[PDB]
Amino acid sequence: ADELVFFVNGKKVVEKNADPETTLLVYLRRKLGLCGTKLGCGEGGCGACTVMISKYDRLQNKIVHFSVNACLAPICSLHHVAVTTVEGIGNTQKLHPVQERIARSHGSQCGFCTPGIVMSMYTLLRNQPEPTVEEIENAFQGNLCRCTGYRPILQGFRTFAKPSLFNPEDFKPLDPTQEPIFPPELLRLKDTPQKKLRFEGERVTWIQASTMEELLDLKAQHPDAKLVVGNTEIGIEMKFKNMLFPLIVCPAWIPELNSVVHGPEGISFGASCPLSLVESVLAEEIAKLPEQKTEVFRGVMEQLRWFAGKQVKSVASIGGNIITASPISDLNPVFMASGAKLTLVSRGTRRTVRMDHTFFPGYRKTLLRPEEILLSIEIPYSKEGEFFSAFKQASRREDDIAKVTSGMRVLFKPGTIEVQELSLCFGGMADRTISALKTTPKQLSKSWNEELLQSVCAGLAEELQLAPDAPGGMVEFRRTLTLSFFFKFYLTVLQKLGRADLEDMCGKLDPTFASATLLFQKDPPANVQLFQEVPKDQSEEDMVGRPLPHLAANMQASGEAVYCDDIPRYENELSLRLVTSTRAHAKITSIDTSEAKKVPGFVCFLTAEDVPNSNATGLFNDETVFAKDEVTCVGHIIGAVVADTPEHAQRAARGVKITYEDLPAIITIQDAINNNSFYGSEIKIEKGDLKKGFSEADNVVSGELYIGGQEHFYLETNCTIAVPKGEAGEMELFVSTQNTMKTQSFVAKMLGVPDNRIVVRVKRMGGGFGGKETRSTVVSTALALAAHKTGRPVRCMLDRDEDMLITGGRHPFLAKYKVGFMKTGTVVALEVAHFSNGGNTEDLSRSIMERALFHMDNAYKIPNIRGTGRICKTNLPSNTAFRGFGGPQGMLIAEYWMSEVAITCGLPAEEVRRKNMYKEGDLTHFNQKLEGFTLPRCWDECIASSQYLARKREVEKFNRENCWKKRGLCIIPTKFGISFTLPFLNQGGALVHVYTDGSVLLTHGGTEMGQGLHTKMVQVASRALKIPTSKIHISETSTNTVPNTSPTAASASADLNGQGVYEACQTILKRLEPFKKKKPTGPWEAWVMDAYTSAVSLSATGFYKTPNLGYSFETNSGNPFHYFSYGVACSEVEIDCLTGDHKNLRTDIVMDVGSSLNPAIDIGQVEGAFVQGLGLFTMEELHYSPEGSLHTRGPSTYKIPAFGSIPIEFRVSLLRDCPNKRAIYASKAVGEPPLFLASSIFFAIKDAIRAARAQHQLFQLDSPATPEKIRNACVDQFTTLCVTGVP
Amino acid sequence: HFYLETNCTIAVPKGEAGEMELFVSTQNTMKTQSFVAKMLGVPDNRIVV
Ligand SMILES: Cc1cc2nc3c(=O)[nH]c(=O)nc-3n(C[C@H](O)[C@H](O)[C@H](O)COP(=O)(O)OP(=O)(O)OC[C@H]3O[C@@H](n4cnc5c(N)ncnc54)[C@H](O)[C@@H]3O)c2cc1C
Ligand SMILES: O=c1[nH]c(=O)c2[nH]c(=O)[nH]c2[nH]1
Ligand code: FES
Ligand code: FES
Repeated sequence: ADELVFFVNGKKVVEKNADPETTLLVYLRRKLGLCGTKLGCGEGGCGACTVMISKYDRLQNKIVHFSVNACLAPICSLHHVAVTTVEGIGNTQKLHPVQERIARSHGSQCGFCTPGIVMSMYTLLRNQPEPTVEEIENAFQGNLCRCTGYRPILQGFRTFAKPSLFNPEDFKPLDPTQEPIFPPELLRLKDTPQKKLRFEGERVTWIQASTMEELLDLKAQHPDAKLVVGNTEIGIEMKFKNMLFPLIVCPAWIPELNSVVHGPEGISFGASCPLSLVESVLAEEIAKLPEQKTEVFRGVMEQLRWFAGKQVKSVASIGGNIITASPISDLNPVFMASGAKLTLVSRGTRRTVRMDHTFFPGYRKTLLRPEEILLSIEIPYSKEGEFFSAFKQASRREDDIAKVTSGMRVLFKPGTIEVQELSLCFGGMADRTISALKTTPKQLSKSWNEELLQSVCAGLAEELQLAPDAPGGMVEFRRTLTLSFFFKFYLTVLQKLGRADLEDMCGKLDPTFASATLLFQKDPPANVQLFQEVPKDQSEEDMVGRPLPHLAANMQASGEAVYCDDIPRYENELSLRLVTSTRAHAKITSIDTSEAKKVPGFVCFLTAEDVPNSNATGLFNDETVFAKDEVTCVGHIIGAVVADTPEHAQRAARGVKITYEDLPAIITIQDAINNNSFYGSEIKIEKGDLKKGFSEADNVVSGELYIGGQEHFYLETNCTIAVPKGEAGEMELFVSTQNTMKTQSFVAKMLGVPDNRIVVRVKRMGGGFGGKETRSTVVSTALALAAHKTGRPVRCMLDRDEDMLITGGRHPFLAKYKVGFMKTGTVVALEVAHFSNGGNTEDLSRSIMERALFHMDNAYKIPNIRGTGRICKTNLPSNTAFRGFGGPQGMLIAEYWMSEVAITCGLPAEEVRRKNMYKEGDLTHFNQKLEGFTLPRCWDECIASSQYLARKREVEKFNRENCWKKRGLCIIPTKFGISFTLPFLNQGGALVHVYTDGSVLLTHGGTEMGQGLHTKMVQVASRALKIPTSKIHISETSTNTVPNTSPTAASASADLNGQGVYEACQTILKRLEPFKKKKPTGPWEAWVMDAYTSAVSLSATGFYKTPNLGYSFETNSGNPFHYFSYGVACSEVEIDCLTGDHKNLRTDIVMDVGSSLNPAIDIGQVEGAFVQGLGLFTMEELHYSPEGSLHTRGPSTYKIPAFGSIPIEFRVSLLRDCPNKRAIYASKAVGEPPLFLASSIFFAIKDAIRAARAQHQLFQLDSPATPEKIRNACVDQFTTLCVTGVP
Repeated sequence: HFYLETNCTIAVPKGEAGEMELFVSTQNTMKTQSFVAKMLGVPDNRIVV
């Protein structure tokens, strides 16, 4: 047959024309309208699309439940399953316990990741109603959150395992009998045989094979037929590498491919067995068998720990990993090292082979005949005297791709330490899984000793060569890991020989080496959140300073919260796809749309010619709407395809052929320096006498620092819907933007209509972080144009790869410093030259450099100082605002030379920082006076609560007692100036209505992006009006309610909009006063109705401007900032000197947020900002080709912090008794200032590296301090052999 | 009356907090809002006409 039949939230779906290219995510959202399930990446790395599948498993004979990525699940694989989405488990009328707890524990900020995380936790509970803490963490290996810093999610969910921010005693208990029935029809159908099915789409035919005979017959007659089991590789090939397999066969149903059989030599798994099943089977075997027999099983398990997450492992098959034959397979090295036995079949044939180097003859090839399939793999029992290790080092532990991965096996002659067999196999060192076949033969009959160690390392260094040009780079690191992994195996086998009672023959392990061989384990988290209770006397209805949950948290947990692309399509709505430059700098010689036009549903291709009025856009009017004559970066938008559906728009975009003639490209900061290519002139702040300071200085240190940029990775990408109204040029846009005003202005200028025709509406964003302050408009303008031209609504949401390529990021910085200082650590002179890479338009680049210069002091009084900045103009995507806006880059440079001062003086870093710190009343280098300077309080509190001094003693002891792991510890302060650097942007407006039922509709210029701005404004309005928050509502942000709004940026939006709201409320109260006087007790509703029937206006605007701002670079005078934020963080790390991996052991933060408007939201901002900083300085790296093409375009390669990344002990205190009388209700801004405090981790790492270097001098550590950079800096016997040589 | 356009309403539920937006051929936005809000039992502030 040919109908596809499945269930969704208990409702039967019958699809009569299933297309094999249709994903479950698209089917749920676009066909069924269930938009709780989100698109975050389309490549399995984010979990935002997580749903649960239930089925009756014929082989285990029972109902099973597992999680999947809907973005990679073909609907054609789902016949006779039952899907559950976030909508299926609960809603705001009756929240599931999972939904309730994540909301109430402040686990949801922007909300875009919340459904997927809910479904991960929900699936766990359906499988294990009483999970462990570890099981809970493990449920989320495949889920990302960019806002929360993960802490609150795990803390809320810990309640399921085994003053306060939330109260777990009010959480309703779980009743598992109340979960949805497994669809009774499906149980009835488990008693009918499966028949073969065929589904035909636009391009692809899918056969769901029911028997082995059908599969073999098919592959005999049609060897082209592409096997799909999990689709976790094929889905990537199709979506990202434009590969089309017109015939697909799915064999998942076939019993022989799903069998597990225990044999004498090992356990045989059907090739279609999911990795989840391999894991559960091997775990039971390992628990029950002798250790001597499970060495290989434990190797596989160790790799599967770090293999994707639960969603991928539920459907990814063991045979699929093998045949995919990726160079970076984590399993094939283990299978090759252990000689695992593979059975291959075709119609009428059967052969068995042992995986060895022959199995993989070439890039992504096996020795399978085209008509052959893999039936089974036998993973072997280990023998007496046979030992096994497996290793993986990546950029991040959880859900990442191996840089190097390995399986290692040794067999000893019985009763000896003499080698009978030795196998070292590697991924990530060639275009296939390889064996070190030259090195290992030579060690046969040798004893396991130092000479074998040295011989194998010399062999590996020669045998596993990498060309300077090898894909992925990091050749020194990768080579170093092969030797380092072998060292670990060498030491591990010594220990294993030990436990076999042969310690006399091979050494005992030196106890300072034992930590080298430990398998990773973190430890259960311990968290502390400290904040100040409001006064005893405060009304219970006054929520200012109380930890009120985000007003939309319940709806976010339930998937009812509406983001742009969740808005239903009009019946006549069209889809837009942007077409971008594949050259960094080139002339457009021609455009050929001939193939585009043949795609069904194609409407038109828009280019510069179609722009009605002006093609000049961007904040400084130096950008094109659409390229004209030349392209100036890879990612430069040339045009936009308009089609009926996003699929057809994508296909048509591929048929737009562009011909180019290259022009000289300027890529790097050095390129731009050499070509004098800059945005405007040098910016400079200077004070005192540099000549004099350097002459007075006992010591002078010079150096440079490079700081990599950063992708925002808002979980919701850029999105616009433009709705033309058909009259008078009127158009309404629904946009994920922090900047309604510029969106409106830019659309209006492009169309050539007045601003009064264009309305921009923002309900909420799934994150922004500065990325949607300006760069959102490159989508909005294109969609507006399409809508105008067609007279039809048009929509575009970027795919993650498009968004990462087009919209830019944080500015990379290169700095050259020279610092003068006394032997006491007192700094007397500093000169810093900053360079940033701005890319191909000015955008905010100059203002970012100004803030970096304003923060080049960090917390330190420096009497003689000079900083300069230059913004490089390059052929790269334009970089823009990212939370911190140049602050983090400025301050990291300051801390970097400060670290070298302390080292050079031989004084404790904390004493050097402390004695250079500003004091109350000092002037900054830009002559602003520091009043209400709480930094010393933050410092003293942090030093004391973190027990910094005693912890220094423990770090020193650890470092003396361990050779191959080291700890480091650092405490870092910060000062962060609050207000836009452009004075007039420090303004905000509100509009309030009171309706005659007493209910209040509030709006302001600020946009909700997960920071809890609307929540705070409601708290504010409720205090100002003296009514419960329940009577006040904010529905959205719009240009036609509050005009001329600044972007929601500069951490200032609650300050500005708070005042605006407060003033609007004061006007209403003034009007109600006479009614209050006449009816002093009679309720609010009676005053309102009395005012109304007296014809008194119940609508008011409110407005605020920050007073007394305006700095001059010419005179180094005037205040850029209204006040400053302050905080301190102390962090401890433990590095792996052999791999570059590290654990974040503990972080303690004390943050001055004034009198917090909402301590729950403010702690959440501290934690979220801190963890983005942690990413910036230690994990997140973008790579570009020499020709300026971004390689890094999804979560597979761009590694943001994961649940497993965060400090194990994570303590956050908000400073007590520090009212800030010049912001709303004595609060301070919080969004950006905490981010730089994650430098504490960077400097703790730097400390640990210094200890490692003393073990095996102002060494260079650039940002980010990734495993590559950490490992490479830990110079030893192994790095020496890999960088050039001398054996 | 024989208005050439008869009575007509489009009601668009927003799925959040009882929020609803109505496109109406009416001389009386206020009473439309009131009457909808009262029928549903939500505050006036959720209902836009
Ligand atoms: C987010 C993410 C993270 C990942 N992480 C990792 C990781 O850490 N390590 C790792 O090694 N991989 C990783 N992968 C790769 C992928 O998950 C594995 O390769 C998985 O095992 C592929 O299995 P599948 O059943 O989904 O294969 P499919 O995609 O269905 O098929 C893959 C290939 O195998 C073929 N095939 C399948 N079964 C057979 C058979 N019996 N005989 C012949 N050919 C067959 C198909 O024709 C196809 O060529 C990751 C993928 C994703 C999306
Ligand atoms: O001074 C600032 N101006 C901005 O426009 C902005 N944007 C941002 O994210 N931070 C800041 N800071
Ligand atoms: S959208 Fe499916 S994993 Fe990201
Ligand atoms: S709350 Fe998790 S991505 Fe925003």
